[PDB]
Amino acid sequence: ITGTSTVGVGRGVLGDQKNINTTYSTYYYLQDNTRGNGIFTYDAKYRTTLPGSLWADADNQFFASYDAPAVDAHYYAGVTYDYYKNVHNRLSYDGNNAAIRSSVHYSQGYNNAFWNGSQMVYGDGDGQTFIPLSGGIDVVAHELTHAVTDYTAGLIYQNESGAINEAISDIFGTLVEFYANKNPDWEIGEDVYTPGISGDSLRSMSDPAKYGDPDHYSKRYTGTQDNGGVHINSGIINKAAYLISQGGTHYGVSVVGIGRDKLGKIFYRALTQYLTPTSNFSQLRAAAVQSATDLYGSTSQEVASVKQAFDAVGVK
Ligand SMILES: [Ca+2]
Ligand SMILES: [Ca+2]
Ligand SMILES: [Ca+2]
Ligand SMILES: [Ca+2]
Ligand SMILES: [Zn+2]
Repeated sequence: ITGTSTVGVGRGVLGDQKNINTTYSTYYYLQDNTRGNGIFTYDAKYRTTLPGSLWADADNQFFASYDAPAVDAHYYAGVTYDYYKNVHNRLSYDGNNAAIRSSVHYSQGYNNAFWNGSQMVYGDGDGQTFIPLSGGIDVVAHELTHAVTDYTAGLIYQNESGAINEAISDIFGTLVEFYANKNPDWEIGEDVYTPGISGDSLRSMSDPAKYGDPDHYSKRYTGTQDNGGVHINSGIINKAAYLISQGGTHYGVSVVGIGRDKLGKIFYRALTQYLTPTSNFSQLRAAAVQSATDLYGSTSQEVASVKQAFDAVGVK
């Protein structure tokens, strides 16, 4: 809407207070005009019609329980926008400052969050498996990264290309979490998953096997469930990215870590310059090796480490 840019204050899903960019026109709307062509957050009102209503508030204060998921969806979209712009010189998900839209309170007891090809959508969870999913910065960044991928490599959401698609989202979700620097880790969704259970998460990049996901190509799922196991076989690529960054010895193969920033550069370059809709794991390895070569030279530690990592997870 047309209005004047203002700054509201509220509390997110985890009870933390934060400032949010709003727009004033009779009501204060969750519309951040400070980033690209805007970040807009909507209320789906427990229904499944999208996007729902642009979030409107009478007093620019967002401390109600019902406000929390909106506060976080709006704020974390901003953090993710900042990451891509500051770190990768990318303006929004399309590289041309596309408006970022999110709807919260999607359906009832909905234990998921997703990019639908046009916008972000967040369930509130059922309070047992999940609390409102926009509470997880890694979740927000994971799903916005699907938009980036759709505008770039366009990895088909099935089989190996789909698992790469998922891993890319886990990788950048995690790098955004580190960028925000609040309790960062190599786990996915820990902030909103199972409020009744401490120390768990949906997936682990450092040890995918913790939740029964493969950490080696020899253990890949080849059935038809989950679009050919896109959320399962992503563990193989997640483990490789973790190894590239942090190092380690995996099934007896040693990897020299090169750190998160260089991991981010290599994979962002792979995603935007080399990967295609049909890329498989072997082709991802080649793309990452070529990216690291472009960035650091063929004789670099960075290239050697990428090779070691993919070797360690059995991807040739
Ligand atoms: Ca209010
Ligand atoms: Ca964390
Ligand atoms: Ca995490
Ligand atoms: Ca938990
Ligand atoms: Zn996903």
